[PDB]
Amino acid sequence: MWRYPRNADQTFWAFRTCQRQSEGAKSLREWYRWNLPNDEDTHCYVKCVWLHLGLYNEQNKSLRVDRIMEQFNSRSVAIPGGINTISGPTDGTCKDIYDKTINFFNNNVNDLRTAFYGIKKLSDEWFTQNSNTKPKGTKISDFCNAENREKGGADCQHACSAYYYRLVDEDNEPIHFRNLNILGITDEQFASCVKASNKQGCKVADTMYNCVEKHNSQALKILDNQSPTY
Ligand SMILES: COCCOCCOCCOc1ccc(C(C)(C)CC(C)(C)C)cc1
Repeated sequence: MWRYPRNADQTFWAFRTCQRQSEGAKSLREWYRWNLPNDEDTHCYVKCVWLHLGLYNEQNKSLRVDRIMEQFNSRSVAIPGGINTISGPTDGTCKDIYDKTINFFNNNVNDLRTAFYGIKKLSDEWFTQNSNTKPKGTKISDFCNAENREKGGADCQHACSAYYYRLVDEDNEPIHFRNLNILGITDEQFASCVKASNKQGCKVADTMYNCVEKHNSQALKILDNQSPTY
């Protein structure tokens, strides 16, 4: 189950993963400077980030406004105006989620960057002060191979790696919406790994890891190679 607020590693992972899933987009460079143009790839990039931050409720097709407000409160940022526009059900499309949130973004850019660690100084400070989280510039394998982290406190083999690959969350529950298609893992294959993982504790992590690797032996290697900055 997802934890709130989101930390600077968790927000960074959401931005970077969604950028990789749209890496051929015309507007990629604009996203890097916190500009979100009105085009289809940007619409779906925005939906992806809301989802990967844990702030899109797939059951009711609505933003988790309670958790968005919690992010601001926990970061000591004033709640912005225009929350009504971002609230309520969408029709599920990227276009609708973009249209509901673009003015909220445009009208609060720097407060949003503060709340979601989108400023280099604030992110750097979080990472320096949270040394038990994988640092920027360090591979998942190298970080998780240290301090016996892969044991997960117990007898596991991939407890840390499965978390940083976002196969499981902090509760060792599978992340159901993870998209590994470009790595050669279809939605059906990933779903089968989720289903295979009544397991308990870090054994969920190990089962996810071993199942993904069985489907494609390079998929997790590619994530590890991408992992210094995701
Ligand atoms: C090389 O590293 C570049 C990393 O860039 C990370 C920053 O990402 C660019 C900004 O993209 C977004 C994506 C979504 C959003 C939304 C609209 C979802 C708002 C948010 C993040 C405050 C919830 C805002 C900016």
